[PDB]
Amino acid sequence: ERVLCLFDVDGTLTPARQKIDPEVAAFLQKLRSRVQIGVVGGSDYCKIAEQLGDGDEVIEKFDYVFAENGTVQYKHGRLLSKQTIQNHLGEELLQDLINFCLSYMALLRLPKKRGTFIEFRNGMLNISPIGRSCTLEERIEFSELDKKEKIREKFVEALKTEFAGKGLRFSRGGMISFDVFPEGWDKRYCLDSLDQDSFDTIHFFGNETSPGGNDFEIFADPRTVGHSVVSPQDTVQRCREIFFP
Amino acid sequence: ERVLCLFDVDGTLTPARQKIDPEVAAFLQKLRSRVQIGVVGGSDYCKIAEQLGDGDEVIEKFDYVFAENGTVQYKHGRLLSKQTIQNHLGEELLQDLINFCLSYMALLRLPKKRGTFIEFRNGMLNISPIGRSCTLEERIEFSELDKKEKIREKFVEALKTEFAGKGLRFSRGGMISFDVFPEGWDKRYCLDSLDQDSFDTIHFFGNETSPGGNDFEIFADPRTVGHSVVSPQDTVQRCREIFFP
Ligand SMILES: [Mg+2]
Ligand SMILES: [Mg+2]
Ligand SMILES: [Mg+2]
Ligand SMILES: [Mg+2]
Repeated sequence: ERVLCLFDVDGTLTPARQKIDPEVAAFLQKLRSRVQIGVVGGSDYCKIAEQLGDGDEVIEKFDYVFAENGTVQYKHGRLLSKQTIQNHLGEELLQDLINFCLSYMALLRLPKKRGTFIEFRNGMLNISPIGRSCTLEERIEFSELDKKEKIREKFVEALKTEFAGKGLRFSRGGMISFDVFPEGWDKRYCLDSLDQDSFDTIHFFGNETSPGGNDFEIFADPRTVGHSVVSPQDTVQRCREIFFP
Repeated sequence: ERVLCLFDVDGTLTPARQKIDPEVAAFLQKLRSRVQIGVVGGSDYCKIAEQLGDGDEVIEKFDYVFAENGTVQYKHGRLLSKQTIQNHLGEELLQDLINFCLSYMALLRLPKKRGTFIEFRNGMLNISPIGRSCTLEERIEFSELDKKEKIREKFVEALKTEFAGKGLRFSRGGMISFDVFPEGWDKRYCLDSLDQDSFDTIHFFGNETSPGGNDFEIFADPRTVGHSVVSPQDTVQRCREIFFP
């Protein structure tokens, strides 16, 4: 009878990278009268916050906010400390990775390069051949070339082989980047903390729950009751059926 | 009888990287009753702003704010547009530079690497072997090793030779980095805009006015009356002598 509803954000609660619909937002607060609610997203906290309210409203509107897949956690309004990727991987593998990337990207010739080719986050390294400090038009330009030349895909193939057996995973970061993260630091990461919070049931809702999707692992994990949705409206209706029948 | 007093910030108006003394700040506002006043600094606007007031007070307290040596300019409260380094250098030299740096740093093995090894600014590229996303203790650790191994100094020697004749200049960026900027984009850069503003006299005040110092060029430029100071109190007294005799 302690229940948590845990939601992916993009395509589950909001249009991708955009603000939640007030009606959906209103339902979630009602749902809170029956269960605790939480969000888990790959984006950083500032982005998620911006999609789910004004200011830091989000940490008050939700019982849990898991940013960067739960490597950053807010619990009932309070920021918890997070394990760092350097602490987890150790400095030597981390620098091996970094130097391989620097070396690989040195040899890539693009139309434009900018800066912040490697962004050190909590949950991962974000790798971007063009550089994260590019403009929107520059992103589209890179994106178009990337499809033609498989720039990010070939980079990732080289990295996976190079680091075979060493516990690194890779995922697409939009148009211009990819993430490198430790094995297990997908959305499931947040389930480890949730494990200590005495929930009787954790319901997870996501829109990418098929193999390869960024919700697959947390959806399939035996610690969650999994729910597959196709839209914020679908998520609301599913919740109505389960919790307000 | 249109006069501008233009001040370096660090060691000229404030302790380096710290907040201005209220008494100095008070005098500068008085000085404004006789002349226009402006600041020019290598740091970015957010840093300079933070040293010179709360919020964006600075653009109201000074007639001109030249951040990153004037590549960013506020004039009487208004942000002016700025030429970009890519526009000035062109994409091919820019990427030649970037790829040389990526390649060089790939081969450097440090105690720790983080991220943002190349930060694209308006006025320059900031190059950091450890990565700009490191903590203060990590900066000191790098700093100590850098002195032992001449990491940044050797990097810069290699860059200068490689790009000989191509109009690039280099300067120390604290403990962990160096800047790469186009020839002429030292503090003198701000004098070009000032040239169109019909000042009868521009007085420049700086604490690094000897050859090699970051105020030397603007101090020595024939467009300024140069003043060499050793402290914020010295700057105030010099101004008193000249403008309130
Ligand atoms: Mg989604
Ligand atoms: Mg499950
Ligand atoms: Mg100074
Ligand atoms: Mg002069």
